[PDB]
Amino acid sequence: NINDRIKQVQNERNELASKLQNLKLQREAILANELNILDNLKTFLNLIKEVKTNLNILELENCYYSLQSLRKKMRNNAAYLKQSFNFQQSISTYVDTLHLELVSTLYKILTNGFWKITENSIQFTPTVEWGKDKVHIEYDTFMDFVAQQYFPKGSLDNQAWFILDMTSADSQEQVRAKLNTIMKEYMNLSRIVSMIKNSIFISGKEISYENEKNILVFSKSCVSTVLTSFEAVCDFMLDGLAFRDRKTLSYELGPLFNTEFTKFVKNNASIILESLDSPLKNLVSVINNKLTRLVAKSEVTNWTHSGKEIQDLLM
Repeated sequence: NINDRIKQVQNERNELASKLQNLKLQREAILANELNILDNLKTFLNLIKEVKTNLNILELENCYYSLQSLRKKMRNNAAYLKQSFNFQQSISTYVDTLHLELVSTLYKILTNGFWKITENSIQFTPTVEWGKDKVHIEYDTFMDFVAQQYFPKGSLDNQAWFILDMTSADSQEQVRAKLNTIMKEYMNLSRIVSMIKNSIFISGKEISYENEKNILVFSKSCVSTVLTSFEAVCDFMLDGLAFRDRKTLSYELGPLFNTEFTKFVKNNASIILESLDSPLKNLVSVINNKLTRLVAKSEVTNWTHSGKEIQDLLM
């Protein structure tokens, strides 16, 4: 319908141009002014089309910047502000839906594309071919601009233009609710955090990592098994996650890992230390060093893992 609105203004402008030339005096100077307003209005309307097109072709980053510029013009654009209450009402309603469709689209791409989370499994895929046209999207690039545009410094910015510039209160809430769920599930990985917490170091809860498909699998299932399951989580974080997400999960789970791994080993030292050399003891050693590498790779500073305490225990 933007195309139709562009067409109506073009026809008004053309009929006015003809009316003016038909005249050819202070009645001429106002029609020429009126014409320039319609010309500027045309340009304004083309920006709304730009937003829609960028959403359509999945230039999602550009769409945001297109919208940002539009909302500034809705504030200050002389041609726009010369339009009627009825006109602006219809514009606002439509632009509100564009805010909503944009963020709804990001949620879909995240929920139905990059991540596949079920009752018993977490799969991550770092690229997607999205929609009817199978547009290639890379996760790193995608989430870089998403975090930048919508969640700078990691939280929902409720006083930022993207929410604040929304016209109607109900649409604004819809945009806010969607962005909140995105922040929770995809900036903070809340479902992933809970799943890992609820299964690690629990007897009879098994965890495996399928590295080729990139799936962390939780299933119904001894000391080695608890360890191989915790190691699957470590492998998933080291080798399976994007940089951003390894950092976030290491920040959130690190202190739990340090305390829960150390106590498990201490409490099961006798079996672990039964032989001089064993696969069991080897596995404990490998996990201990994987925790060291996880702290380093994730670049967090809220926990450390020298490996020292456990390296000493195995001696």
